Amino acid sequence: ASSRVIVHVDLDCFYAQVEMISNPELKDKPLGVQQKYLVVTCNYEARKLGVKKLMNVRDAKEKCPQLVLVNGEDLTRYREMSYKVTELLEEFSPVVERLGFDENFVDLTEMVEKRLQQLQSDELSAVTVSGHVYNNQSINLLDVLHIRLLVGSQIAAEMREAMYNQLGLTGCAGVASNKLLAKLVSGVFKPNQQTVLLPESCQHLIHSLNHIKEIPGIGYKTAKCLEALGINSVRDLQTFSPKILEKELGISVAQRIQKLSFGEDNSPVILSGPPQSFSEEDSFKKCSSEVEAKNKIEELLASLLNRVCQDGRKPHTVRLIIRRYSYGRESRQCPIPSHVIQKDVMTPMVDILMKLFRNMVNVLTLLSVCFCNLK
Amino acid sequence: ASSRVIVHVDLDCFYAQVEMISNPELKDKPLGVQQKYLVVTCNYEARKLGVKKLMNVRDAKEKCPQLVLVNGEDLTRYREMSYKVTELLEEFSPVVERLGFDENFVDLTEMVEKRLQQLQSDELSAVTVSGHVYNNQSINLLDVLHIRLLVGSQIAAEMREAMYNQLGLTGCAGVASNKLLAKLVSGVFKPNQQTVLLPESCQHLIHSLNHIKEIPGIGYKTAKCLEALGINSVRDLQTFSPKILEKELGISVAQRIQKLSFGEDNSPVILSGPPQSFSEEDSFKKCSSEVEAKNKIEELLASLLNRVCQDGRKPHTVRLIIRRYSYGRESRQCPIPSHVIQKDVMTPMVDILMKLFRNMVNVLTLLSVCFCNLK
DNA sequence: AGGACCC
DNA sequence: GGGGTCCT
DNA sequence: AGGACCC
DNA sequence: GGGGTCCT
Ligand SMILES: Nc1ccn([C@H]2C[C@H](O)[C@@H](COP(=O)(O)OP(=O)(O)OP(=O)(O)O)O2)c(=O)n1
Ligand SMILES: Nc1ccn([C@H]2C[C@H](O)[C@@H](COP(=O)(O)OP(=O)(O)OP(=O)(O)O)O2)c(=O)n1
Ligand code: NA
Ligand code: NA
Ligand code: NA
Ligand code: NA
Ligand code: NA
Ligand code: NA
Ligand code: NA
Ligand code: NA
Repeated sequence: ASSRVIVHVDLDCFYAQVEMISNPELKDKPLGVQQKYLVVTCNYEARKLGVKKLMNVRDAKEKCPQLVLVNGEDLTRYREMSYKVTELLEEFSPVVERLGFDENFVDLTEMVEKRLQQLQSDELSAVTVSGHVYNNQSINLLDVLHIRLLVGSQIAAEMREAMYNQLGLTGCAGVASNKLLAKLVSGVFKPNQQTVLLPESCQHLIHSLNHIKEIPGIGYKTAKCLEALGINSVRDLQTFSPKILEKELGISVAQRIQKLSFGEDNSPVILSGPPQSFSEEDSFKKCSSEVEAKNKIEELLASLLNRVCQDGRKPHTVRLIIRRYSYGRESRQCPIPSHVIQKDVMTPMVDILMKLFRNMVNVLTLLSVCFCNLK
Repeated sequence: ASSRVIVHVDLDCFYAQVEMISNPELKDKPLGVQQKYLVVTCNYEARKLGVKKLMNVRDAKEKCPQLVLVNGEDLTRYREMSYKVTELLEEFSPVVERLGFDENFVDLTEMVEKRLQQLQSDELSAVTVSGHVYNNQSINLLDVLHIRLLVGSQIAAEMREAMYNQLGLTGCAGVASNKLLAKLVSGVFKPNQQTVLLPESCQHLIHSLNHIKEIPGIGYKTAKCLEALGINSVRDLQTFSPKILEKELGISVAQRIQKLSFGEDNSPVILSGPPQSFSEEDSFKKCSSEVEAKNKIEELLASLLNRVCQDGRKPHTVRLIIRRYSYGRESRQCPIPSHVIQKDVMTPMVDILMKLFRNMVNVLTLLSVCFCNLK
């Protein structure tokens, strides 16, 4: 009757798990993936040693200091295994929303309902859960809603088995009645495990968070904005005057995060499909030097156009983005001339981006190109 | 081989022509439609007396000063006859782009081609033009392109006959090979006439303009921006250094208006379909007075919601817009809560718009509401 | 959210 | 004036 | 064009 | 870090 069953799939240590598949010799050698001076992520064969995501190399390294590092500044292989996952999930139900390269929501409502359509009266008593149940809560085989959530978790365990048999990947699921809760209950047991949340334990999940910043939807800026007003817990946010919430953020944000704080989230799962933009990015110590920076720009374009091509679609807008020292980024944008779309192409393309460059740079700590408006 | 046939349909004195249909007694009584202190438009039974569009009432009136005026601040009847026109044109070819309440582009390419598909070798010599030919230019019955443009104008004359037999409306057409030129050649003979432009007279059309501001695409601001640099004629704009054009407007605008200045326009005719927004607007002497201005806002909402309803679709964003004395307008915007979409509705709606109001008004010459993001 | 354009 | 469209 | 969010 | 999404 309008209650949903959503699954939130979230792969373990994604990048490190691609590097290990490519290079067995890194199988339980404690592994971190390197981008610039950061350990962007590391394997659980390494996490125990107090090595954390986005930890300094020097820090990550003093700990360990044989832990092993691979460069992961080129995201090609990760983007490619990432879409294989969504594609796999799409085979179950077509409505798959990506969050990042490693998270997916699937709306399982239509599938739970078909399955249960499909059972005799007896085989209805023997419906079992698969994996964890949040807060060790008792199942009631007569609660139409518990019955679905368990069938949910049966699907999830199938999605997980398949991600492993078909892509050699392990990870987590959370089943629950909306995206917020599903995203939250997928982390309870890590790393290669899954959890289902029964409606009666919703407040327990929600109140188990220590910081409002842990709510998907509330950011760094938002949080410190609430902290300023004296709102630190989920309950502070629950009990707090709508009128005061409006006087800081707008009725847009104010009414939405308050729902979030109660565990209430109506957003549907959206079909991501193909991406709305391809971009490429380079970051540095400084730069400033028109001509190489034309280089740096040349580099991004060569790689970008390869990617954009295969897709099949074509993009009708280019973007240039920069950063100074000293964020705090600045962008210029323009359409991509008709005849230029047909495809030669780099030559005329660089001219573009380079005027675009001059419109904000006279007399730089990052450069990046984006193609968007894909048709 | 990739050359198009576009028709640009543009109704005479649109509003005044709706008022005359509703009220015969205004048939050749020299008629102007009034909005506030302006004559927004007047009939040709009145234009000869040097009465012009957007002329003061006092001015429009000293001239004439029995000319007759009707209020046209409520655009309901005009919007309704307007869509009947597009709908009529849609019956010919489905791809109709609106410009305003009174202009339409139809791409006739597929239809000219079918018709000519459809003629015997003889009946190909007897293909005649219908209406004017721009610059009295000779037709060459062996130029595949003249042949189409004439078939174009045969369609246009049918569209016009039909607008008159079916809606009692008269107006103009221009046929030509792109939107820019079609829009330009439709005005050559006014008011109830049509013109076709053969490719050989394109420069004659283009150079017959006196100000660049007369090019559809070049505005008030743009123009005075070029005037500043010493570019006043179409040819000044033609011959003028791409590099200098970029240093004022961007490679976006710079490369596009230069094409325009040569008569070159690749933009396809786009299917407008249903509108992307409904708005309502009120303008005044001053205001300032929270409570009535809640009135003024109440008014717009009552009318807006009526309109929005019938459509069938529903809007997921509301907008509030204001203006000060003293443009120079200021807007706030927010989504329209899920449960509120279902539809009661004014009550919760006003609260919205009124906070939105306070976010820019402390301690006003126009107020208006917009619903957009229609799904 | 503002801003360029078009009627 | 009283509306619209797209782009940034 | 910038800005909030997410990985 | 190196990417993404939507909204204003
Ligand atoms: N700010 C961020 C956040 C994440 N990632 C990357 C690194 C991870 O490999 C990956 C996917 O996101 P997760 O947050 O799920 O991080 P992990 O998958 O690495 O870890 P885990 O499941 O162990 O928590 O994308 C990144 O580069 N920069
Ligand atoms: N700034 C403007 C421009 C136009 N209109 C209105 C008045 C006209 O009735 C109509 C349609 O546009 P046109 O520019 O074609 O103007 P007309 O149809 O009035 O006149 P005409 O064909 O005689 O030139 O919309 C308006 O209200 N405000
Ligand atoms: Na399957
Ligand atoms: Na968060
Ligand atoms: Na989220
Ligand atoms: Na017809
Ligand atoms: Na113009
Ligand atoms: Na135009
Ligand atoms: Na468009
Ligand atoms: Na969306």
